[PDB]
Amino acid sequence: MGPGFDFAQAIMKKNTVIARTEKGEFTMLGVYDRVAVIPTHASVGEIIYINDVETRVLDACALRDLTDTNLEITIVKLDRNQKFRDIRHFLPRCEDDYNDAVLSVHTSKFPNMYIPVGQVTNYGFLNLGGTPTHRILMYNFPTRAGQCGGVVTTTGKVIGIHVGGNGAQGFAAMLLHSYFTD
Repeated sequence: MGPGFDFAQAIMKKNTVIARTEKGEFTMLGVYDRVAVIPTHASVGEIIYINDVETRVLDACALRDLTDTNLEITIVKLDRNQKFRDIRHFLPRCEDDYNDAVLSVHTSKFPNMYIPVGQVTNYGFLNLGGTPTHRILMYNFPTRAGQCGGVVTTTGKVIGIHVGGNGAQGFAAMLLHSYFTD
C-alpha cells in the first residue's frame, strides 16, 4: 500500500521459502547462497521440507551471544540446487530501535500476509517460553500462532524474524550483518 510494504514484498517474493519441521510450518528467510534462518524452536534436524521438497540440512547452528544466552536464531545451510539473492547488505550492523516496521508471513495457512506493526523497541532481555533470550525487538501488535519466522523490515532494512508474543506484544530476534560473514 506504501513504500514499507513495497520493500517487504520485494524480500518476500525472492528471499523466502516455506520450511516444515516436525514442529510445524515456518516462514524462512534466505540470506545468501544456500544459507537461511528460522527460529531455534523450529528444532531443525538432518532433513527439512522446503516448499514441500525433502531437503538435506548440511549445517544448522543455534546462535547464542558471548554470555552463552539464547538468541533464538538458527542458521541453516540447505542442500538446495539454487542460491538465494544475496540480501546481506540490507542487514543492520548494530542493535537499534526502528520506526514503522512491517511483519511479513508466507505459509500454507497465511499466504501473502503483511502487518504494519509500527514502532520497534530494542527490548533486549526476554524470558521467551521459559528461556532467557537476548537481542529481542518488541512491537505493540497482537501477533499469533503461525507468524513465527515472519520477516521484520523497514524501508531498506531486514531487521529481525518473529519468534513469539504475549497476546498484546510481538517479539522478534535481531538479524545482524555479523551473523553472516562467510
